[PDB]
Amino acid sequence: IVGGTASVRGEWPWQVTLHTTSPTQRHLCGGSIIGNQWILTAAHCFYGVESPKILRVYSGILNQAEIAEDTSFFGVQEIIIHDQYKMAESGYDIALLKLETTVNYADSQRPISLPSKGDRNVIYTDCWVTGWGYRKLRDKIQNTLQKAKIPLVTNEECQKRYRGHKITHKMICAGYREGGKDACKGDSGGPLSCKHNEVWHLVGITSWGEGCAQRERPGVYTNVVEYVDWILEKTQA
Ligand SMILES: *[C@](=O)([C]([C][C][C][N]C([N])=[N])[N]C(=O)[C]N1C(=O)C([N])=[C]N=C1C1=[C][C]=[C]C([C])=[C]1)C1=N[C]=[C]S1
Repeated sequence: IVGGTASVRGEWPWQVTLHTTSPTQRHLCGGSIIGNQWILTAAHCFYGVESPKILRVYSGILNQAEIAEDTSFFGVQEIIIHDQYKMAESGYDIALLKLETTVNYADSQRPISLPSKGDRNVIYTDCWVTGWGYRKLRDKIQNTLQKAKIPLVTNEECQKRYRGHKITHKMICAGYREGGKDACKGDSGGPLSCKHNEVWHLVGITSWGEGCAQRERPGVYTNVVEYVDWILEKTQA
C-alpha cells in the first residue's frame, strides 16, 4: 500500500494474508473472508501454482512477524479460478479458495458482506484499500498491515487514464488524480472495503495498475458486485 498508514489490530477482520511455502514460506497475496470456509481473492495470484498444497491462509493477522512455524493456519482444499480469466488486465481476475477447515469467527476474524445488485447506484464515499504490499515500486512486503482511504472514480474517468486498455463494467477503479495513495505489488487479492451505512462492503478486489500511486493512474479492481451470481454458484455444494 502506498501512502498509507499502519492499521489498528482487528480493524479489517476479513483481511487474510495468503502465503506460499515454495521454495520457502513468504506472503503471496491478500484475500477476504466471505464465508466460514471461503476466501475471495485475485486469480492472477496463482500464476505458477500447480497445487493448493503449498498455500497457507492466515487470518486475524496484523504483523507478518506474528507468523512463525508454530502459527496456526488454514489449508487450502481447492482453488477456484473464474473460467473466463486469462489475465488481470483483461478482467475476470477473481478466484475462490475453499479452506480445508472452517474459520471460527471472532473479533479478529469475521467475514465481509458482499455487495448487493441493488447497490450499484450507491455512492460509496468511504472506501479503503488494505494490504501488506509494497509502499512503492521495487520494494518488499511490509510487516504491519497498511491501510489507505481512496475515492472511487467513474469507469469513464478510468478509461481516460488507461488508453490501450479496455476498462469494462466488471472492473472498478479508485485513486487520486494526483496519485500518492494506492495499492501495489503484494496487495493483489486484497479487498476494497467501502463503508456505507454503518456497514462494510467488499466492493472490489485489488487487481492491477500501471506502476503504483502515479498521478492519473488509478488502481484497478475487480468489480465484485458483478460476480455475486458466480460466487453463489461456485460456493454452493
Ligand atoms: C499484486 O498485488 C499487484 C498489485 C498492483 C496494483 N497496482 C496499482 N497501481 N494499483 N498486481 C499485479 O502486479 C498484477 N499485474 C499488473 O498490475 C500489471 N500491470 C501487469 N501484470 C500483473 C500481473 C498479472 C499476473 C501475475 C503477476 C505476478 C502480475 C500482486 N499480484 C501478484 C504478486 S503482487
